[PDB]
Amino acid sequence: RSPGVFFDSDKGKTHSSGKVLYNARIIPYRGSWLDFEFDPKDNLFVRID
DNA sequence: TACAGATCGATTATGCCCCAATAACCACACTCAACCCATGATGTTTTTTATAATGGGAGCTGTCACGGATGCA
Repeated sequence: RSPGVFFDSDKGKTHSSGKVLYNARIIPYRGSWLDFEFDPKDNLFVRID
């Protein structure tokens, strides 16, 4: 997978609602990784590694 | 005149003293280990060092996706 920024989605992970949870992803060539995530309550969350 | 026997003289038997090997039984012996006791060379362990030194992450891990509990807040 090439270094850069990629965006993804979820297809039925949250069975309670069935919403689509988009997320962003930063993967450098070397170094720590950065992720941006949504929630069913529509809130932004981050994750490192 | 025809027909008999009769003793010299030879192969066969049977046994054993020796004896030229036969075997067990007893006598004395050197050489080669085996273990030990040192001498010493090699090995192994302990001790100390006084300018000053005062908080790593070591390479993460790279990302699957079910279910069943589960411990909370």
